[PDB]
Amino acid sequence: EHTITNWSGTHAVRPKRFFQPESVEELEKIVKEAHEKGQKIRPVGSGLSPNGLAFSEDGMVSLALMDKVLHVDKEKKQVTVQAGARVQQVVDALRPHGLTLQNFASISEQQIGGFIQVGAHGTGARIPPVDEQVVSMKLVTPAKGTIELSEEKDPELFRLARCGLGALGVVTEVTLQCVPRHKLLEHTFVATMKEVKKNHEKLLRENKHVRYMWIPYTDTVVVVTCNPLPPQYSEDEKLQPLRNLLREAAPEVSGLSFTELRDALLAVDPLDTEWVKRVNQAEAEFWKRSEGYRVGWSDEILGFDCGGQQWVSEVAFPAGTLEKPSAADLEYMEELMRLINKEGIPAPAPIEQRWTAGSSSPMSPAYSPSPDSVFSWVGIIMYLPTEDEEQRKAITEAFRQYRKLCETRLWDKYGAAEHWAKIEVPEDPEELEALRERLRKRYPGVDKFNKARRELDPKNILSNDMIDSLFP
Ligand SMILES: Cc1cc2nc3c(=O)[nH]c(=O)nc-3n(C[C@H](O)[C@H](O)[C@H](O)COP(=O)(O)OP(=O)(O)OC[C@H]3O[C@@H](n4cnc5c(N)ncnc54)[C@H](O)[C@@H]3O)c2cc1C
Repeated sequence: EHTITNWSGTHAVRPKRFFQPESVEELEKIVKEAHEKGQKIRPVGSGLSPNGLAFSEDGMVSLALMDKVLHVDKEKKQVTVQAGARVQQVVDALRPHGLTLQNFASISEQQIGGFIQVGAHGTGARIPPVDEQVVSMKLVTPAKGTIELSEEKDPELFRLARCGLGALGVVTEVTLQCVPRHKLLEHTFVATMKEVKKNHEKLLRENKHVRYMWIPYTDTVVVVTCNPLPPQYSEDEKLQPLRNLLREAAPEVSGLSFTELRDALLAVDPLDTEWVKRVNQAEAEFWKRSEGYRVGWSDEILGFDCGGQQWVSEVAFPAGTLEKPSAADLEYMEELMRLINKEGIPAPAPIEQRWTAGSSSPMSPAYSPSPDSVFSWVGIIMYLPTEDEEQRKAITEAFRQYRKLCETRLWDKYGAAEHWAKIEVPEDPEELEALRERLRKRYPGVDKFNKARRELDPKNILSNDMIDSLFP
């Protein structure tokens, strides 16, 4: 009944103790007493991380009841919000103030604490991950009680703690640098690899938001651009290629959304590469029939409800600077498509490619000493289309092998770092040792992160098995 499960049902936990304080004073008392008794209190937001980063069998603390907007600074365009607020609640609260977030990370149901603590991101070559939106914060620490951090109050600890994986304190309050509320024009169109390469450098720098959806085993890339705003196909015709392909396989089809159609297609034979080729070809035809323009407020256009169950792996890797472009982002995709074909991986769509500016947070996968660094983020996916336990098991193993080939063939070469909400802990002790050392190479600040953990959480009450495994 009080099992906590993630979005895709890949991780679940029943914590022995579950705390949901209604005030800072109540939280301060929970942290002091947990510290005195040496009892685990892993901070949890919405609990939606694909890897169950927030999960603990021992103890979890939720700030969901502490979700108020405390202050809007009209002149500085800043909001101070309790960390238990969902992104959606902040968006709704900012609407009458004419403000919005600089960027979004797909789902509006995540909490502000969970959003910043993993270094979540959207797309936009000139826009950093969301940990860089943080101007100041308050943190309840086991060692020092409630502390305030900002560029003016212990900047070094601030830049660690704001992207701190819940390991440095319970965030109570965050001040975010907002931008004016604004409409975006979203353009969806298809291109080949060749057309993408031709326009790529200029497209990234001349469009506020650019995202590619690569369709494996096709030469279709779906390009989506969004910019501030100063033959039409029916839904039935857009879905026709997927509906026709599903009728061809041994079986109301007409009731299914696009995402339910892709799931029902993949469910036929999810690990058969020749079948996945046909599913991906049908999906490419859907996207060709989906070219066009939408207009909406930035939160509506940049936000997605998603909905499927899936395995995801996303890596950040450097792709030069605004002034000195790098080809590493297109070269990565070239090698990844070659790897999928060469190895016969039943890779469904999309392989999602996004861009951020660098972050000054040392634990950001997109950490850079340069503010105008550009990072490419590449997400691979396999869907879990049914609750069939044997099929889920087979796809889980296929995804592990798919990710492992990217890790061994590409990640070190490109300096790729895994998203903190998507990274899985290996069980093999040699692979775990190897990952711990890889994290020290990918993250210059790992030793300083552990130093801050010893300083703020000496009895290690904020860390779960995952944190202990990655950062011994
Ligand atoms: C369908 C889906 C789509 C996604 N799309 C994107 C995307 O586009 N871009 C992207 O970057 N990410 C994306 N994510 C990942 C998501 O942004 C992260 O998993 C995020 O951490 C979820 O927020 P949450 O409130 O569920 O956090 P949780 O999973 O509950 O917690 C995440 C981390 O925050 C810590 N934490 C939470 N609250 C506090 C607090 N008050 N104080 C201290 N630590 C705290 C936890 O200990 C944990 O380390 C997606 C996830 C899903 C399921």
